[PDB]
Amino acid sequence: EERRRRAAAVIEEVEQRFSTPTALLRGIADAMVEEMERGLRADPHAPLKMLISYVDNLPTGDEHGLFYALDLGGTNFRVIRVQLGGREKRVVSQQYEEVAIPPHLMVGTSMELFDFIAAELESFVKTEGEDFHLPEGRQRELGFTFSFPVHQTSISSGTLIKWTKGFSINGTVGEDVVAELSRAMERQGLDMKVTALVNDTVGTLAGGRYVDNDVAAAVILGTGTNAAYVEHANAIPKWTGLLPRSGNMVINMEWGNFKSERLPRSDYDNALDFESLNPGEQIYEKMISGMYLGEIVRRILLKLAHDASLFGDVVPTKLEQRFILRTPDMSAMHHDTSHDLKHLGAKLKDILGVADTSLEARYITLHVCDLVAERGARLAAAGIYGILKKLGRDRVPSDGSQKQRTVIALDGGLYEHYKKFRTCLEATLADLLGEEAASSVVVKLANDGSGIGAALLAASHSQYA
Ligand SMILES: Nc1ncnc2c1ncn2[C@@H]1O[C@H](COP(=O)(O)OP(=O)(O)O)[C@@H](O)[C@H]1O
Ligand SMILES: OC[C@H]1O[C@@H](O)[C@H](O)[C@@H](O)[C@@H]1O
Ligand SMILES: [Mg+2]
Repeated sequence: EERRRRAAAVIEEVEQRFSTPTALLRGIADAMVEEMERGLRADPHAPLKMLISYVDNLPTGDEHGLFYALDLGGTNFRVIRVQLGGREKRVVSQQYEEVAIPPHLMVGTSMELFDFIAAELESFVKTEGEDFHLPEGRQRELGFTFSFPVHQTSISSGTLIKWTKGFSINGTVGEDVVAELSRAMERQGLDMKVTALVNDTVGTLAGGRYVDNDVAAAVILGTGTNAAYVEHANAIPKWTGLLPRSGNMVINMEWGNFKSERLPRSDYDNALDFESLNPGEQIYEKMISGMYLGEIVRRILLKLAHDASLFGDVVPTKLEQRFILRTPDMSAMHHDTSHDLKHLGAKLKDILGVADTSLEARYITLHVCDLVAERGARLAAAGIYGILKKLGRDRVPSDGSQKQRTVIALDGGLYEHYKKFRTCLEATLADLLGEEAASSVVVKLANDGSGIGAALLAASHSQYA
């Protein structure tokens, strides 16, 4: 039919707006670095907040003792505990428990959120076993990972700037996040002190360097996206105090808020942001992150189902529901290799509520997944490239000389579990770097590395007891 040429025009504008030629990706990485300079000088209306984390020393390995850690969590939260042995023994024992965050606790009362996470910590310590030991009359200490933007005022205190990725809890914005948790921990009859609070990009970087000395940055790709690196304290113009002893400082970029006119956006991105929980915010993240990838696919499939009767001569009701197509669903369809795409189609049945799909519709669906995941994974690589160019690792030494070994720790379910996304991320990064430079960059997987990373930073910041 013509219905066919109508569908072709839609897919063409998608592959036209989503187009990310390497040349454009270079300009975006350039813009990323200009925005990093902007945030470190505290330019007003800076997208990149570039927040001082007060982490001036990443873990050395001489960490010793018993420390707990709390990690929250865009979709989950975990309570961790480890007995750190020292330079030689290291981590002796380690236990953990992950709990899924109930959907209401993301949009309710902050007392409800922190009461829930503190009551799960309560029963977790109460099960403290035998290979963990706290010296007599000492107080247990907590490393707290907070995956949302926070304005830091010390290693263990900070103001919530805004909420992201699904959360919308009134009353916390502007309040100390550790004081809020501490209270809830008291309301639970629990004796614990939080000695280090850190983003989750900062936490992974800490836990990342504990097992690999060359880790220079950490990138998160889960329900949200963000990145942290180590910077030179002289390269931050808004620093006011007296420089750290190590001359280094970990910066939480909060790069999900990056916006640029070089970003390849479309009407599907405009509508998504318009109907979002935080409209206008987190523009970059809403093209990369797991919370938004499937939703972009659903909105493209919706244009096609309507302007092209792709799934029938009546748009399916389920397709009009926002966030009905989740990114792991998108992921499953994308990796279908069967000749007739029976597993993509079996997924479409559940999500659309249609009864069958044509083989052409399946192929169009598979192409939409490809275009959306590609744009996200390429732009994410362009961001990592920008970090490497901030640290001056986008190039090899001309001495000619030795080669640096630069490791970037990666964490999050999108990167860990979306295969194509992962290989497209790494291919583009190697493409963005030279063949020469790419042989010096390592993308390590440090799943949930903020859990222990926060406990390690709690160790170096003990009381001691
Ligand atoms: N199989 C998958 N394919 C694609 N994305 C996935 C998959 N599994 C999980 N994800 C993404 O990872 C996110 C979970 O990652 P995670 O790091 O564990 O938590 P957080 O929600 O804190 O970011 C999910 O929101 C989802 O968007
Ligand atoms: O989850 C990784 C990142 O996702 C972003 O949406 C949040 O603003 C960050 O606080 C977080 O570190
Ligand atoms: Mg996980």
